[PDB]
Amino acid sequence: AQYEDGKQYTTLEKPVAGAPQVLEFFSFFCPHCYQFEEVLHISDNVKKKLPEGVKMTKYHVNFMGGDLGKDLTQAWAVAMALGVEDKVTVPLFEGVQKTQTIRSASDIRDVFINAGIKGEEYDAAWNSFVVKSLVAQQEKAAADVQLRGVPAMFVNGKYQLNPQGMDTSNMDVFVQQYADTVKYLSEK
Repeated sequence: AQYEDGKQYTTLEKPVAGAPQVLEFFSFFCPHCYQFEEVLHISDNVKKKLPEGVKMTKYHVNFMGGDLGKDLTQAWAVAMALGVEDKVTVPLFEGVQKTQTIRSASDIRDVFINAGIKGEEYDAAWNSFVVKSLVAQQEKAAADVQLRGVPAMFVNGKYQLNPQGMDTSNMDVFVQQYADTVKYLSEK
């Protein structure tokens, strides 16, 4: 076909029942994720071609950046619980990978403060149990798919995006091909 198993995607030998429709994994330590977010804007271009009523879920992972990596999974949980993902993603990426100003939970917290989340509000979420289950959801979802690399996208727990098999000469073309693939898999 135009879209082949092993080409633009692969198929999970052990499919994950009851999965989020479209499920993305990233790490703030992950360089390609930095590219996927800062340059390609993949999440955004995919959502813009997804059908009506398909929900998009994005989770952080622990297996990069040691102790700071888990902190980032917790703070991403805060971002989700407070609905401030769009306000912290970029300063977290640039603080970890560009400026090197994030070295501790506290520095992670500063990013939320500068973005206008209140100190009390952040510390409260950070320590909250709503956030703990958010951390657990993130972990369980990754565990569910044997995840060992990011960035990674899954559609309906059966299909995994394969960017390596798409042409990267032209970025806008790469992105469209990625988004279109997700749409195709979505309808499968």
